[PDB]
Amino acid sequence: HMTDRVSAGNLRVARVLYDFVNNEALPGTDIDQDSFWAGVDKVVTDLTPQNQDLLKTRDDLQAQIDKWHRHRVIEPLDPQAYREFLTEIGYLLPAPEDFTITTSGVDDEITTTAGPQLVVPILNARFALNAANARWGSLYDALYGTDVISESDGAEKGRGYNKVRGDKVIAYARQFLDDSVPLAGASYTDATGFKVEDGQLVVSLADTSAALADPGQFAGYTGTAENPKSILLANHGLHIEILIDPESQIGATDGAGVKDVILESAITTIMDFEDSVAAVDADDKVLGYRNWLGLNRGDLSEDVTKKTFTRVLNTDRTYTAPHGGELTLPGRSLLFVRNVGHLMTNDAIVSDAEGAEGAPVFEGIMDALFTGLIAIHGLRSTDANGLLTNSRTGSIYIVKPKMHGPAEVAFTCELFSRVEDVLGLPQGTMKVGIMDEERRTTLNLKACIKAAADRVVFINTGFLDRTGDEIHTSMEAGPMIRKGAMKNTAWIKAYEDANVDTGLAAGFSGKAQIGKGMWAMTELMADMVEQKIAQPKAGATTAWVPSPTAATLHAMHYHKVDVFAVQKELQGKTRTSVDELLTIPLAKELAWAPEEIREEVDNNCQSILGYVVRWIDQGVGCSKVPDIHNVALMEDRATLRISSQLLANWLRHGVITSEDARASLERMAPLVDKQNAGDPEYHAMAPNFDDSIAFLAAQDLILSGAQQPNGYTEPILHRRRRELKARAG
Ligand SMILES: CC(=O)SCCNC(=O)CCNC(=O)[C@H](O)C(C)(C)COP(=O)(O)OP(=O)(O)OC[C@H]1O[C@@H](n2cnc3c(N)ncnc32)[C@H](O)[C@@H]1OP(=O)(O)O
Ligand SMILES: [Mg+2]
Repeated sequence: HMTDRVSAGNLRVARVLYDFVNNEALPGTDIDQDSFWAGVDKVVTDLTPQNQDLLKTRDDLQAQIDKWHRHRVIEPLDPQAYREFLTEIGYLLPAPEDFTITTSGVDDEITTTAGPQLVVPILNARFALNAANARWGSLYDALYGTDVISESDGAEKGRGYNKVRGDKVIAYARQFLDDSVPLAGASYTDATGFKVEDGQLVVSLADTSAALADPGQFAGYTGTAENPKSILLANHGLHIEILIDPESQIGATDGAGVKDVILESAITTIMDFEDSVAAVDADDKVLGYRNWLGLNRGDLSEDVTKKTFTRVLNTDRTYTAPHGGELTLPGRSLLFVRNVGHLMTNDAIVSDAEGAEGAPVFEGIMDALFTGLIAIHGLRSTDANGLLTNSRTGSIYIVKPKMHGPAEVAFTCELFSRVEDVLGLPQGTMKVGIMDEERRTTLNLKACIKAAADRVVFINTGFLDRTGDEIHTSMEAGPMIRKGAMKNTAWIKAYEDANVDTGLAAGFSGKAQIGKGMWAMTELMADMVEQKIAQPKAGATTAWVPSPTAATLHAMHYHKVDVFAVQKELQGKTRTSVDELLTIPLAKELAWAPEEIREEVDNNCQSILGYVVRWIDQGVGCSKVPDIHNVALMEDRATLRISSQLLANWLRHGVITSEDARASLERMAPLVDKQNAGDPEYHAMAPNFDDSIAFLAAQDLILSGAQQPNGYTEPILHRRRRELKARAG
């Protein structure tokens, strides 16, 4: 609340950020401090005009599309005229000739491994530590702790060990072992013990013994060969470890002394500066940069009271190899960082360069410079840098969200190239995970990949943002279907398949990930285990999970599905055509009964209010919010973008009135208040709605949603959160 900036060329840097970089981030990188700030100045000055121009192009194209629809209120749908219009204005560009990506220096977790990808807010060090440590997770804990095992018929969890439930957990895991690492002519249900003989696993049974059906799945062990403490296996590139301890509580109940089954699961994790965090000023950005620093130095630590212990990063895992010697496996998830996209500025730095009268600096430019600087530590194993490293191949991994078309991808790659120059890194060190989550990227996806052909390490269908962009782009065309019906549309099915087809045709298999989206129903893990197998069956080598527990459970899908075999079968197929993508999800006439309209409005208002109140009042960018059906949903800015754009579209076309929307907000706010009543830090919105900055922010997101650029929620959220911060101070 006290302005204090340091001059650095044309820049005026908030002292908290200046000091953080100079005293915490720079030492150990061998980068001269004066040269670094001179580089920040030069990059910001050189690249800001193109950043501004790209955003202006977004606005110009949207205005042209708006006008096209308004000229044709009574004309029938004409896919040909519409597509030809989008081509004529430069929205749809020609597809390049076939090509193969050339990205090299990439880690095995990305190039040749299929498995879960975790995402976590970087401002929460407790969660970030758990996420980096989620590469290895207990299957017993994940089954015991979720509804994958029913609690009915005396199988309640409690807070201790209910043996009725524990026996069901053991049985479920025995079946998983039979399915994934089968014995020759036997079931693990009949195991009485384990031994290593002549470098191969021997499983003792009731009166005989058995080998693995494929002895090559044996990867290592701990303890002695005659009485091992664990058996390490591998299947479909992922490790499985059976822990043996007949003295443990669980092992003493087990016919073979088995205590747990550990799955390698969150092979990679995205440390998120974007949609799951609330960071609106220098203080917030420094908190995130400091946690990213602790992860890359390896020394991040957090005291956790649950008793109190000190959470730290896991060491690598060591085993005796089958034929002797020492096997070392990575103990931690390979880390990406998701920077913010091209839209927002942040006043952590203001620039006077070239006419700018102290203009806040583009935040995506700052993220590339600062998260790139900090990532140098993850490449070095020294006392000055910390001994724990991230990449084993010399790369830095940045997810770049919310890009619109190939010029915007080219800009990201030029930004990374310029940052590499400032940091003294080899050209190409900074790799890019491209989110396919905006319509102008989907429709030009081949060209987007080509613009990053030597840097790209994944594409991923960010289907939630993509649905928000779908609604905003065609805002003027007519009222859209309810948001729960979007999953059944022609456009979304083509969007998912075209992503996979385009990535495979660009040579992604064996070089880069093809990824799919987040499971949002945080408590419905039985449903996740049933349904989310569709993503690996679709040829995605990774997909997003909301927690370490969900990562462990989703890992089972990669043992059931041979994703790389699926990709081989998909090669050469073109399963979609352009007019499918251009099929706007408009509602039919007389689509809804009044009660259906009411449910959609109330559900959207409840989920908006439940997310926004914690964003504005507590700076929490990701919350579990029960919807109108009492399903607990992960909410972040992308889910908010959908709900607010849908209501804005229904207002635009007179499905509801502004009075209806305000009435729904007033109806749902006290229900949100009641859901949060247990939280001692909660500030109720009701009854004085207009005195709550959080309530007013939710109202703005709806009533002014049609005016937000591409439907983005950050302009309002950032303005209102800064208002609350200044008021609370
Ligand atoms: C469309 C998109 O952009 S999706 C990508 C952005 N989405 C994300 O990043 C999802 C992040 N997930 C989260 O923040 C959480 O899972 C939430 C908010 C949904 C639920 O968490 P909460 O309501 O705070 O409490 P909950 O009891 O369910 O979980 C807390 C426990 O689970 C752990 N945990 C929960 N989520 C995560 C996570 N993403 N990563 C690591 N650990 C996690 C916590 O460390 C904690 O355990 P601990 O006591 O040992 O520290
Ligand atoms: Mg997104």
